[PDB]
Amino acid sequence: STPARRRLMRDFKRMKEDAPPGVSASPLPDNVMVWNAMIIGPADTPYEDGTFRLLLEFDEEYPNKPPHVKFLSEMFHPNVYANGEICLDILQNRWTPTYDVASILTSIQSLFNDPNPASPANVEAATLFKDHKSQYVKRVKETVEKSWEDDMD
Repeated sequence: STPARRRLMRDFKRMKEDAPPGVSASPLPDNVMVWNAMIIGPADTPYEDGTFRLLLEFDEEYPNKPPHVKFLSEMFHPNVYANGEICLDILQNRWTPTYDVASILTSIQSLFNDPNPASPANVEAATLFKDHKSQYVKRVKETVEKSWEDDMD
């Protein structure tokens, strides 16, 4: 046990009891440095009800240094790259030691309700969102279903 690991244990208590709406996460029973998480596609978005899973990997510099966060589920969002990585200042240059798993998950959750990034990670998704919003939704619906098939395996 170390400062980082204990902090992570505290982040876990908060998720066990006061877990924010639509977000859930938990460390492996044997390794607190690796966590699995899931964000339910928010309300009135084409992402609605999708079970999007992520992988968070921490180190001993936490919470001074953020964890590596990436989506394991196939995604179609202007802020999410092809390898599942996310473009979000909170996770990069704007990170603060006050953040925790909960806040990380909520901040990412919020992106679903605002596909308006300045500089997109997924350019195809950004363009389609502006030009052919009908197709964007069709594509987003496709990933929502795909997230459901994953669980069935």
